[PDB]
Amino acid sequence: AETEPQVGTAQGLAWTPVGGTLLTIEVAAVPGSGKLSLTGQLGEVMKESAQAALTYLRAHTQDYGLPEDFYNKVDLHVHVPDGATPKDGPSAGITMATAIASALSRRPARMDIAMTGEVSLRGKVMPIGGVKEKLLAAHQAGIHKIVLPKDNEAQLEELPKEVLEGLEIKLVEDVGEVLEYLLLPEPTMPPVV
Amino acid sequence: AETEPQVGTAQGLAWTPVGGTLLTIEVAAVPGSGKLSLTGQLGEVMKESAQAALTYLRAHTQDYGLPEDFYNKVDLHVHVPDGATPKDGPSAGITMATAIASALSRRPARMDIAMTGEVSLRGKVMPIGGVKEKLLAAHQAGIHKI
Repeated sequence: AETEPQVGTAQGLAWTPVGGTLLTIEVAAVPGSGKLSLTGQLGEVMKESAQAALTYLRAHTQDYGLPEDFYNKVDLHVHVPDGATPKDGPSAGITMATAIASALSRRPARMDIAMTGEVSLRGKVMPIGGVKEKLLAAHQAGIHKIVLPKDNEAQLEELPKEVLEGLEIKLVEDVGEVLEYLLLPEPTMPPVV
Repeated sequence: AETEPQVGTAQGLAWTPVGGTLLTIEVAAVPGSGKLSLTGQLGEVMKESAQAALTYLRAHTQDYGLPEDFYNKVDLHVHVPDGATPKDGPSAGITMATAIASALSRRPARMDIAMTGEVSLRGKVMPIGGVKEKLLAAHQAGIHKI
């Protein structure tokens, strides 16, 4: 795991058949015409998950301190390292929302909280599959604060208790809970516009 | 190894299942209104590496003397000779950043220094593979600073 709060960078959990792992989404909000380049070898499901999260943020601009016309002025670029790693799936729905909001809002995203979860269009955090292996890989790297869907509450009764005595699980249902649990309430950099 | 510092050119290291092989990255910065043509039969990952390096340089224009607006004033063009070598993998990413910044800054890059390395979007240099054959082929062409 990384250690420090970064700006427009979100820590997230992945899943394989060889054991789950971490993956960070880092995005950039550079000035431009307004489009959405989605590099880092992503499947179309994760691209649509990105467009859904971005559509939710376009529908709420006065809540989270975002600039207003970031749809025809800000040329977003979503990059999921590393290359040559086919990565896709709707599971990184909350991660991309936090990353995009931290980048557009100039407020950092504290990297010592792993997260997961699928975002709707109304802002309705939906359940996922495979919570256990994501949690174990989160605990290996030394992270001790989790974000998870409220619907994922029956999935937690298969971990060891020695794992469960460390990990303090948050169980959210909507987006604004995560967006106020992962942001420092302070802008740092000058904005894009 | 070309001796003189070239403008818009970066010596690079790639490897095939023959052994190591030098690559140069010629880059032209010709006027237009903001495009990105990636010729020379590049793979997809290598194009994405070029896009990542340009996004990093768009984020950090004041650091290197890059122009004040070049997302919509300059059509860049990145050629990787020769034209019958299919090339892929994310290994060359910091050579693309070197070539693009030298072309956009007009400061000639050194050609007596080989390089390799994958690039992030924050700017981190992430580790790559095949160091052995790349440094052997950098030596046999008479390059001594890696």
